[PDB]
Amino acid sequence: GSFVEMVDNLRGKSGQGYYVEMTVGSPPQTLNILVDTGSSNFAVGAAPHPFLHRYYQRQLSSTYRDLRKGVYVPYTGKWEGELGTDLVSIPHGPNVTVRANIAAITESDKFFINGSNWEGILGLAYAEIARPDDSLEPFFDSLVKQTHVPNLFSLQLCGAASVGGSMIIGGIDHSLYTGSLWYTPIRREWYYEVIIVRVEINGQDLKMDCKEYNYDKSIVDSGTTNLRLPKKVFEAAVKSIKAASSTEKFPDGFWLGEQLVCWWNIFPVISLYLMGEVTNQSFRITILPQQYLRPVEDVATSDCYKFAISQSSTGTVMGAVIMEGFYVVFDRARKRIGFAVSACHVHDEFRTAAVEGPFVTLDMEDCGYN
Ligand SMILES: C[C@@]1(c2cc(NC(=O)c3cnc(OCF)cn3)ccc2F)C[C@@H](C(F)(F)F)SC(N)=N1
Repeated sequence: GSFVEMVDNLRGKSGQGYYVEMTVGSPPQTLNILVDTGSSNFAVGAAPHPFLHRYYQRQLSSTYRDLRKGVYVPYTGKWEGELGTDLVSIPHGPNVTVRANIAAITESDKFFINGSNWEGILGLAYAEIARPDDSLEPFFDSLVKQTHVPNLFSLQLCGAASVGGSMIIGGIDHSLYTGSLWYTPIRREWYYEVIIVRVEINGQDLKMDCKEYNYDKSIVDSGTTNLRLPKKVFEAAVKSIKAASSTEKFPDGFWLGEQLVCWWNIFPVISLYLMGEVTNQSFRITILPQQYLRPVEDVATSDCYKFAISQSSTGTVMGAVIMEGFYVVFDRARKRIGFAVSACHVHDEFRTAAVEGPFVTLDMEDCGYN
């Protein structure tokens, strides 16, 4: 209900993600760690990459144990490291110390951000996508196995430049949201996979076969900035967003994220309906242009914004563009994810982000890709 010591334990800069302070080893080494519900490894800088403020020094730790195994993790950047275990704690988190797997990062490319204040990543998703395989127990799994911390965590990510928010570990803080929580099932415990059953732009249904909304999956990912949509869905959404915002024209490159525009009510709300807890029942989460038109503050050659909805080949990714609207409860114990209106979300006098239900939606199981 109330975890005041964990409130406001997240920091970041716009476009660089949200991080939490952790300690690794004995005596404790303080590191800032990106909170990532889209991956499953605890991986920290362990060598003096010039972009890093701090890094894990295994030689200074008496509780370090070598697993004598390496791991190589390419993405569409990359990183490589050495697997071990050590004692891990979260200063503005529950009062516990856990022995966790750590990938000591020894080489990387396009992974760390030049100018950011974090030097590792906390993968909070499930073992099935852990590298090199599902035998490497993710951090949160170790946390639950070794303590009486309940098997859930919740995230309030606050946008718009410093950002902040809260990671409530083992519970929910009711001051972080307004109205009620609405829950969608976690379809499979790998990513935080969910099913989208309907899409509306300013209340107008896109009218697509709902399978296309989830081709080939839909996930909830704090480690991605954009709302990413499958190519066909993105196509249809931009078309509809263009129509709704017709009073001004804009170049095609802007909608494709290939150029910024410099200059809210011009733009429509976007609603995703998610599978509910009950047969034939759904609910709707709604975001504003405040969430999906993101300011780009680092423009030396210019008040510019990037269109932060983009096309994807890996499915829908509900990134920061979605999560900044909402308090999001990752209720692992019950295989579900709760959304509520965030008490910190950016909005105006006319429109607010919303979570509403129940709605009647048939054939919701058919929306999943197999
Ligand atoms: C592990 C990986 C990854 C994420 C990031 N994330 C950011 O830099 C970032 C920036 N801003 C954000 O919000 C706005 F503030 C959020 N997150 C960086 C490196 C990285 F490796 C992999 C990423 C993937 F796309 F390569 F798969 S996605 C993914 N889920 N995890």
